[PDB]
Amino acid sequence: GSHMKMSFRWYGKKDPVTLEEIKAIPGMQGIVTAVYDVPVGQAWPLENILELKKMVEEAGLEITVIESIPVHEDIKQGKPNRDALIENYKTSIRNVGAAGIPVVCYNFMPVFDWTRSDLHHPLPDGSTSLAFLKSDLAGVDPVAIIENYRQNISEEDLWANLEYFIKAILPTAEEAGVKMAIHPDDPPYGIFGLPRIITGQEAVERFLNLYDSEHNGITMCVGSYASDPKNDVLAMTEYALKRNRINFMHTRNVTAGAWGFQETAHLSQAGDIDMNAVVKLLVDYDWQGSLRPDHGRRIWGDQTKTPGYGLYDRALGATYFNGLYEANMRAAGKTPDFGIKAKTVGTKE
Amino acid sequence: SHMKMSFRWYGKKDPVTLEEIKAIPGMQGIVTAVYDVPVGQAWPLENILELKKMVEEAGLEITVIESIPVHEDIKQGKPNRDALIENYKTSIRNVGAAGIPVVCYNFMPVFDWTRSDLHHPLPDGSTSLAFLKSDLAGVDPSKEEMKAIIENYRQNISEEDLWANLEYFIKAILPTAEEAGVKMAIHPDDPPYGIFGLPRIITGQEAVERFLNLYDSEHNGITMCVGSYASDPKNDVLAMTEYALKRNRINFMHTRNVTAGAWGFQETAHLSQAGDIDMNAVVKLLVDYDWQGSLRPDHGRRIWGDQTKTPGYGLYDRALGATYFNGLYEANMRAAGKTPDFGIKAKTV
Ligand SMILES: [Mn+2]
Repeated sequence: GSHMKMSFRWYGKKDPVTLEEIKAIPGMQGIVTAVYDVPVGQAWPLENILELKKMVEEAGLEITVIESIPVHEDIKQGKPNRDALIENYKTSIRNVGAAGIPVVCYNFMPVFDWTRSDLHHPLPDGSTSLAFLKSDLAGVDPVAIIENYRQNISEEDLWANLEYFIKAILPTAEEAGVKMAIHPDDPPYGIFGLPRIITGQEAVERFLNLYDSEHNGITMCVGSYASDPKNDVLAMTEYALKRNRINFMHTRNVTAGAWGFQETAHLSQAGDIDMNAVVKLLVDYDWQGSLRPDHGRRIWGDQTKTPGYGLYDRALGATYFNGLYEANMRAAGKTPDFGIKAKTVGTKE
Repeated sequence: SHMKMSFRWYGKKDPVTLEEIKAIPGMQGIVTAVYDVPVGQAWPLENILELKKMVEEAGLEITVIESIPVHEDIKQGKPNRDALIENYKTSIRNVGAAGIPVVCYNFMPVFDWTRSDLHHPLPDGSTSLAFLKSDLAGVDPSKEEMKAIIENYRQNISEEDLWANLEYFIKAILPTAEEAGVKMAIHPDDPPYGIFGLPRIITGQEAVERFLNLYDSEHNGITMCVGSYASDPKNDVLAMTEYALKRNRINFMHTRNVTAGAWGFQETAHLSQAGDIDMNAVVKLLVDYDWQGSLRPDHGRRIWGDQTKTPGYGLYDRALGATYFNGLYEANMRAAGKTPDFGIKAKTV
């Protein structure tokens, strides 16, 4: 039966936003984080991981998702030395299972993790936000790897590069008891001459099939998939739930059509995603995992640099999912839990 | 069946600005008062228009007026009351004379509310307002004038007197309010039971009916503050809310959360499982009855190093309140078949 742990992203010691503050978000249970002192491709030690955990748990919370044991471009590129990098991935996996963290979250997106044309695009209310202006700048080389991809490696070269990968790590993932969750490409389509393959329903279906197991699931990031209208998140989310292969939810809204795309407040009505439908769906399928609001607007004096990762609107995101998850739970004769063990401290009757 | 999510604003001197109040997803209405005519004297249109103007330019409207204060002398049924009830008559005239459809007021001797502690700690390390009975047991509440206003109430005004003093006031001002199109909504007493041997009468289901009945008319309404009434365990807010809804008698909604006991009470996060009120059931009611007027999340906790010193009127947890209600509303409207709505014209500029 259902079990959704409201979660927040936290970059660790050097985060603008603190655990004190994250904890104050009504219903917050999971911290979604990573090790940041180990170079990409290089293998996370247990101590790095337990350091983060000790901090997070003292704050009165738990790490429920490692967001991103990063994939070395060499691996993505399909270069001969991959196995070396892959064996390191296997260690990091083994190490996270060792810390008791249920899920690992990763992308297979070549040289770029995300693309945004404007980082302060105005919205109909004064708040800024990020957008992808299909017009602006677009159609210019970003000023060796890129040319490699552009020239040689096809999408199906990437499909085989990727299957090699997940075929290498999955048994390790299984023994650690860690659920992999592949993060869609963002935007979910070819740019810059680079290829993207994790982009829609057909790909989620081919990907899961790469290695048929729950240890091999997706991170349903509705705002990424829906950054291309060619995509319908609802049937995608459902297909994926019907199949038991969502291991992580992100839940940011986005407005889109043929013109490009722009991130908006989480509220279904502010963008093109019916967020109620999304969580109603998480409800009826007794989904068990974690959800993060993910990405916000710049509202108020918001001084967090690091892009959509300011506290305020992301917090205003979780409490909206609080209302959505709770109302839908009740509607179905289901009793919602938010992990509150005490209303008060020291008073009581 | 359209509920206009609103938010209280204190005029030009508020550290919370409308730029900020505007940025909360779905926020439409503002809730405000005039703060320069001393109390029982008349409210000049010059003073109200210039607040609407300040509001209407920021994208928001004035949806409801949080308090033209009834003067003590009116409440005490003193002889000089008619002069004061006069000014109050016009106050009602000027407000209708400026589009704003709801005036909210109270009938609570001596105090507008009483707490014992404005930084009581909660389990998540944040602080919130509490009223601890056992901590106000010791206390004995102009400064030398209040003394004998209390004495007057204590000794010479019984509940039934105060009921009669309210009766007068009501049939005095109620025609005026039907003549200006303004709807009166009375706040529950907070706490909803006597303290310091001072009477309170707007305290529960009984009071509601009797009050409603002084003037069986849709302009004679309550502000249904679930939190105020839920501060007494003896009360069933879900029943009281429904009761008042069948009579078309809700002219405003406050949706603050408390946890109560024989011990007193404390304000909590708006979220249900954090307090004692099932907000979902509340808004479900509001929905199931096609209610119309504005809802105001109330009293937020004190989180994220907020410094604003007014009661529970920082921006943050009040804002986290509102978008929790967005989610609770939306999810309920769809669970019915109705379609929700927020301030929302353009997704993008
Ligand atoms: Mn209130």
